[PDB]
Amino acid sequence: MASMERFLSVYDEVQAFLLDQLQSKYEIDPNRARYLRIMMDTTCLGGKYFRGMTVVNVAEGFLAVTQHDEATKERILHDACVGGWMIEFLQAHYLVEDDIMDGSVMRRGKPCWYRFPGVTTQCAINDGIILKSWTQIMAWHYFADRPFLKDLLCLFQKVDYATAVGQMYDVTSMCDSNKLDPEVAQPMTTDFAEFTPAIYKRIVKYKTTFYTYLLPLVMGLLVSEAAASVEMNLVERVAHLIGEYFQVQDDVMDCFTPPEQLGKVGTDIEDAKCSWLAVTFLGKANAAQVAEFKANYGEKDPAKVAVVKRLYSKANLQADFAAYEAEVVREVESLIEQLKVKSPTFAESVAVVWEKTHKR
Amino acid sequence: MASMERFLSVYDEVQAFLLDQLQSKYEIDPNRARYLRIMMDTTCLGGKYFRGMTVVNVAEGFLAVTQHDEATKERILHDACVGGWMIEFLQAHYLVEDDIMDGSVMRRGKPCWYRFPGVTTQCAINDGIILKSWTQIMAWHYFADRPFLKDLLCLFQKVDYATAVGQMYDVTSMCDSNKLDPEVAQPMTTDFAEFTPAIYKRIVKYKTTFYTYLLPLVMGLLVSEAAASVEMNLVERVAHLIGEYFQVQDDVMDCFTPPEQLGKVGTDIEDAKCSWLAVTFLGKANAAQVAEFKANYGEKDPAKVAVVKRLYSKANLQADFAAYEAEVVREVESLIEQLKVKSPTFAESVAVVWEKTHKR
Ligand SMILES: CCn1cc(C(=O)NCc2ccc(F)cc2)cn1
Ligand SMILES: CCn1cc(C(=O)NCc2ccc(F)cc2)cn1
Ligand SMILES: [Zn+2]
Ligand SMILES: [Zn+2]
Ligand SMILES: [Zn+2]
Ligand SMILES: [Zn+2]
Repeated sequence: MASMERFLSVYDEVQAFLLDQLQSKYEIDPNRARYLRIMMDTTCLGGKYFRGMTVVNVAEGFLAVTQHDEATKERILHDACVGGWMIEFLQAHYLVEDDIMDGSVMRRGKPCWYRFPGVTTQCAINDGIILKSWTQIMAWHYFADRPFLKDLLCLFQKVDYATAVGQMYDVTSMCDSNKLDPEVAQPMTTDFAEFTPAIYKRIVKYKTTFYTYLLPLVMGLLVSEAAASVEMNLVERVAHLIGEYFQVQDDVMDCFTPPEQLGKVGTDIEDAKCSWLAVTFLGKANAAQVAEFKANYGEKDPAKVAVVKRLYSKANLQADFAAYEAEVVREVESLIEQLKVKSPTFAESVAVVWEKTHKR
Repeated sequence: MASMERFLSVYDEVQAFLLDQLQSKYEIDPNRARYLRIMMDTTCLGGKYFRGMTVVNVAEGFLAVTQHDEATKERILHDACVGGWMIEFLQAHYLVEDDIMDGSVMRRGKPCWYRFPGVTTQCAINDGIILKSWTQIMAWHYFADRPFLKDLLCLFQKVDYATAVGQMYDVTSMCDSNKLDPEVAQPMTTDFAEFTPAIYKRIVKYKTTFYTYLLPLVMGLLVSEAAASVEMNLVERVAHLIGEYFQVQDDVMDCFTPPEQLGKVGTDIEDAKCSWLAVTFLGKANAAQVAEFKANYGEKDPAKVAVVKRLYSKANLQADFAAYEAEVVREVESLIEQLKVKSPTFAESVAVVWEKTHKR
């Protein structure tokens, strides 16, 4: 059976399970069950399922080299699908809540969930809570007797936490750290001293890389009972590297990809985000360019945003991007080679993850 | 050592642990660690700690009748405190998010967290996420080798989920169920058909009782390795009963307790909440009273709210409250007696929980 059709069938099975359990154990009525079904579909479906399919892909790689009964192969693949859906649902939780937090308008060419007329922020915040709770309901139901349950829950938990910490790093990235204070409304930075590569790296490493690359890889390993076939420090290093490159690409697209292709109108400039573009621009600009950057960044005024975009163009950031890209290719290939020592199979799965990221 | 001082010392220990772990493993800087410390204090401290002290109280009861080494007694009490703080932190998560969801202004005579000038909704939503993540970080750190870890995590998980489901029941309680639809903005009910005792019961049972009474009781049992000393169906029944009475009292106070004593200006009437008052009023009103209720309920206009309050006064709901109260005393005393068969000690802890609720 092809991997994606297996993955999507398991969504239907997991959906039915969660809703059936709401009716039998949580006293839900048909109308609220229908709302939750619609919310699940709208928030969990319609992306590429890269995260969840990674779990499946890693597991398939091991199946090709490991002896098992057919019923075991099916059980491992089912497990990988369930684990993949845990990660998709975790992502859906963070996208719902992040869209609310950020006042976002669109996501994948449709309105953000909270903006649906029959939702509202009041419900949406809670809907995003439920999305994450479902991850745990899935785990406890499908993996109850599994030897990996402990390690899976502990990992999931650490990744979730890392993500929320990353969210904090991101939403506070345009404030001066020394002025953070719950009692005092936060001014935007005037000096931009904290727009550095290392500070940027910390934002991206926590906010995206742990749940986008680390978790799918290591979950694939746990449902395969294969974690002792890898050097876990390598898996972390390669995850964080590829995840960083992914976020840089996202940052560049926010500014330069036409909205109809982006699925939204990008506002990182108006939001004064610590983006790869802003940090790389500041690492090469002259005094007058920095000054003009500071006069225009982090302002809704479209004239000011057009000025920032122009500054980035004239600064030939495309060439810094190619140079970053080249270095990432070196490092990711080096880590892939190192992973071949203990597992050629796992190494190949990381190669596939890298190709899918590097091309898109 | 007195229970409350033990409980509060453990807050300091758990705080230090979480922040120290942010620095050593999550790359946090001192300023963000200070924000998170302030957020933790502001959202977790300053209530009565009834929930968390219940875990401690149940555990102390068992210690008085069970043979242990002194180091075991200390370890059990430490565990009960940690488990109590998990529940306080879970509550803090739900109060942060609920205040945002509801546009609340105050909580315990201070501004809601999101309203602090240096917070904002953008941060606060995520801060509430972090509050719940800390529950799991505590559990995995302090209970890693404990035999109860599995059952504690699974229980916690089910309670959290029940709570979020309850939140949904509550925020949708003034809509007609058959019209729930994410695509269509939701009108307030005109008939109030769904303001019934059974529907009310479902709201309160999920939104409050599982995390306020069930979880503290059963966590006290799990850290005591005492769950097989009770009939778990009785513990559930008594939890849900006492929790329902707690919520009724809360509902009555929302309307009739002066704000300075309430710690907030109550808005259940303007918010069209399915309260105990609205449901009991509708179960005794005549046709003209129902009509006047419908013309005035769920409207910000202070004249209309004063009309609703007057309708409740004239309707002598205080007498229905006394009659409800009497029935709850019968039933809770009956359940307490039933709990005495397998555990007099646990029965006495439930009695204490009941007294603390019944008086306040
Ligand atoms: C051009 C060659 N090169 C650039 C770097 C670099 O570290 N850029 C800064 C940066 C920090 C964090 C990120 F996530 C992405 C990028 C390394 N080699
Ligand atoms: C007056 C004697 N009495 C009232 C009831 C009753 O069920 N009231 C409705 C109600 C439903 C749910 C709740 F949580 C609280 C209250 C039972 N005996
Ligand atoms: Zn965001
Ligand atoms: Zn972006
Ligand atoms: Zn609420
Ligand atoms: Zn209330």
